[PDB]
Amino acid sequence: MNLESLLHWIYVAGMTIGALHFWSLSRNPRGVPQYEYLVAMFIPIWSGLAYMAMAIDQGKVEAAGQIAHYARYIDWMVTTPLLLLSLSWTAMQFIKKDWTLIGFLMSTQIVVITSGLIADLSERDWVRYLWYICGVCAFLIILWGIWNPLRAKTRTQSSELANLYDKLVTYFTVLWIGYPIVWIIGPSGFGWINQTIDTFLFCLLPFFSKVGFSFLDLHGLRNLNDSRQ
Amino acid sequence: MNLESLLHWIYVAGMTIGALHFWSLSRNPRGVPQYEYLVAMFIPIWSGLAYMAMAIDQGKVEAAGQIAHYARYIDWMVTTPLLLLSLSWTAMQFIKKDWTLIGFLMSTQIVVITSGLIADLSERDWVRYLWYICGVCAFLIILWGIWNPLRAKTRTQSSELANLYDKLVTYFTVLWIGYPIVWIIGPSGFGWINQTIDTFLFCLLPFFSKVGFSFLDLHGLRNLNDSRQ
Amino acid sequence: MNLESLLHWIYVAGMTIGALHFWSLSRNPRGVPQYEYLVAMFIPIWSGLAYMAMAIDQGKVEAAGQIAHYARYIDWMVTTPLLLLSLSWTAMQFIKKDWTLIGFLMSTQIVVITSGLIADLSERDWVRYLWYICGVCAFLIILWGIWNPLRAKTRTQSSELANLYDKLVTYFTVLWIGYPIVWIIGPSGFGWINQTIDTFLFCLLPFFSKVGFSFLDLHGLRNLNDSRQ
Repeated sequence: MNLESLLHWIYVAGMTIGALHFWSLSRNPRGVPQYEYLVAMFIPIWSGLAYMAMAIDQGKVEAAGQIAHYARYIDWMVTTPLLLLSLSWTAMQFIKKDWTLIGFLMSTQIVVITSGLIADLSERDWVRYLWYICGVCAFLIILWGIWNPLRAKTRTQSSELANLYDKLVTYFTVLWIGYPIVWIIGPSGFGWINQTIDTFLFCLLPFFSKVGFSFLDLHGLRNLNDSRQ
Repeated sequence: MNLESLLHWIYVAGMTIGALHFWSLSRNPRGVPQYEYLVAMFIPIWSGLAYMAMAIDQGKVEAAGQIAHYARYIDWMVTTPLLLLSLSWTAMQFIKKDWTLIGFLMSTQIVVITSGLIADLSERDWVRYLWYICGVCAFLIILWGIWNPLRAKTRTQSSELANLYDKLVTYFTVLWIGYPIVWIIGPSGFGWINQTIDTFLFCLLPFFSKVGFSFLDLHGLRNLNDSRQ
Repeated sequence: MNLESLLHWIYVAGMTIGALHFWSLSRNPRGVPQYEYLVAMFIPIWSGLAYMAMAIDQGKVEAAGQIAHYARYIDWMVTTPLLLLSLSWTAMQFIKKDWTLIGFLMSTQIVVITSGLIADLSERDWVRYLWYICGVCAFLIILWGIWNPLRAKTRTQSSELANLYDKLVTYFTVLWIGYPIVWIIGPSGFGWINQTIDTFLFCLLPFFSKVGFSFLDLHGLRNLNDSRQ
């Protein structure tokens, strides 16, 4: 009764009803097959349980008197990668041969989330300065590489599929770069301030990315051609 | 020497000889292909070494003088998902196209296991009651969705393949519901009692479902038409 | 300040530049397709970050005044498994149907790693002797099983491919057996000596298998036939 929250509580509330909204709208989709709603169904479910937990402050251990954001990165080890996989399905409306490109995105993602779970596990104020630089640096090499698929020479192949991927990649970068920015200040990122505003900022951001990604794909593809299985 | 056990010891002993039993019987199976014993081979192997540890009292950490069932859920995070995957193989003889339902199943399971590992990691006597109802509730939505595959309208397709999944899910539910029941009483489930009967019940149940599942599929499919690679 | 390293530092240095060498050499490979350098690209990247950490003494925890090799096995939980995956690619130049043998290796692997992470998590001096023998034991049964694919009856099928996997498994066994050997002495393996030597030995060994495995495949296949996609 000394420390109660209602931000993470309502978080899971909207997530639960989200997946359910697909159960009713399943009678007929808005042009885009259920495949999109599928991956977008698991993201809210899992994260939901993790949110309500943050409310009761469950899933955190007091190391050296300092509270670690264990529940924060854990959800960022399963949700984020899944958020990366949803992109693969967005462009790939069908599969015929096992691609290796997907394996490149999955592996590189694991390396990023690693720098995120260790950042909060800083043992000293000096070590936190080293790992921090390693996190952003990783995103650099990954940015130049993820920006390769959009070859300027392949633009002759199909401009249609190129435009779609060019629109979803834009908002994608804004998010992935968003977190690294806010990290510049606050806890576990140079900044000794209250943990109230911190948990409030890292809460509203993922949300702005969750729902924002849903409506994004809707206008991204914009197709009226349906195909049953 | 003041807390020795022989229950978990015999556990791994029976699992080890189990996989080997297939190595000799591999000369020829009971009509059912080797893919069945394959998945059923990894289950006892991994879980085997896990239980053996429970005997030596390993894989457990003493936090604040409180013992945690760390190794308990661990085996339930790798074995259970595999116990689910086996169902997909028993219902699918040969694959020709990558399904998506297999993903929604493996995902929803990860959610269930999550509530299981946290259930024991209760930080308060009040937070435990909350995380508890969350686990069962999660099984509710999954129960209505898992019971969907057997559509009454798709019965016009094949009554043979249907009756196969019917008998399978039947016993599958009794088990999945079994644990949630015993949880009502005992540690990590509202019940301050000895840890002897606790580990004695939670150990006998998995074993009752381990061997019971093997003989189940044998009579479940019952086929005399084998196919080589 | 006092406890500083430099071996793990140069470790990541050689790994980062490695993957970069492929970026420039990508213009044309030494006969072997990029698939080989693909898996050989992620292995050094991830491990790199894990190494530099060992230098700044990050990733470990102080349990009862003791230092656990947490980050040590961590890399051996994702890297090692991939080390096997690379082997499946060197043998299969093209896939047409999903195999089950691939799952047999990946599964049995998780089992070995389990004994590797718990070996250092020994809570007693007696339990360490029990967990140790358990690890090498599992390595025995898998040894005969992995030595099976090279059947003497299938020699009449293809001597070319048979010779490739024969030379590949040779060096592969030398390393897999290497670690089990050194474990007979030192911390977490019967031996109360300075951690300076232990950390220095388990450092050069992996590096000896990292770069050694790269050039190994180059001379293993040695093909001039290239195929594009």
